[PDB]
Amino acid sequence: APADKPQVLASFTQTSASSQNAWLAANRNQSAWAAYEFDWSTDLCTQAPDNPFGFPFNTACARHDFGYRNYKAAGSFDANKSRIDSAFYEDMKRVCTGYTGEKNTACNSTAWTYYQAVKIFG
Ligand SMILES: [Ca+2]
Repeated sequence: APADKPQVLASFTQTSASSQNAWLAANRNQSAWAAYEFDWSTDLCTQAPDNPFGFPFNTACARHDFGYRNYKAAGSFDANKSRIDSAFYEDMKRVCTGYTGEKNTACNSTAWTYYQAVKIFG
């Protein structure tokens, strides 16, 4: 792989919206990154806690699978896990931003439950 693979990988897995956005752009043009042989697979939020209200967390789960699967393959999962989990939480809270009033609170509560689950059983 290219010598700057670690820096690219780090750039796609920060907690900021610009990092999420850089990953989204790459995810939609996977072909441009073939030289890097990233694992782009995801099972979305499979095996996550219940989401009775249906908050749309699939894209957050996808970027979280990207950090886990690619850092595991790089042999540096333990050192980067807590960042990937936090970026997951930040991604979910950006979803919750689109709801206001009571619904915002319900969204944040579901996001915290998702965050806690990967922090403890991830
Ligand atoms: Ca997943």
